[PDB]
Amino acid sequence: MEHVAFGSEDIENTLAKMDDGQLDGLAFGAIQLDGDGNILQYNAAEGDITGRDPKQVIGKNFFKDVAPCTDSPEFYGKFKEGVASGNLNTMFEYTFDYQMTPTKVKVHMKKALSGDSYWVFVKRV
Ligand SMILES: *C(=O)/C=C/c1ccc(O)cc1
Ligand SMILES: [Cl-]
Ligand SMILES: [Cl-]
Ligand SMILES: [Cl-]
Repeated sequence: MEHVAFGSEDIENTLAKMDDGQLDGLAFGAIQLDGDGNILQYNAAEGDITGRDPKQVIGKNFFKDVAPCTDSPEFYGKFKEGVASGNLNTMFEYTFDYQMTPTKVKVHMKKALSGDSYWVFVKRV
């Protein structure tokens, strides 16, 4: 286990240092997206929540291919506003329901430290 709490103020500094193996040690789901919504990183805890295989979703587009239920003003709309503004830090509850049992989660989206990358963090509620 890596000891990082969901919603920590400086989480993007802490995560900047982790390779894929370290990301898999987090207590919550973590997805790293580029500015277009393509998946660069996808950890084991997220795959436990959603059933997706972390190795197979890398390189897919989160909003178009993997998670169409997030293609909406309430999720994707906030993401694209943050990408265009260059800043993003929002936390909200959502239901994941595409090809899975509907699962209520808390979502935290935050701009990463490195250039054109954005984090999506996920835990059950
Ligand atoms: C809605 O379609 C959500 C799908 C989804 C959310 C999060 C994931 O990690 C994978 C699929
Ligand atoms: Cl919380
Ligand atoms: Cl980073
Ligand atoms: Cl999969």
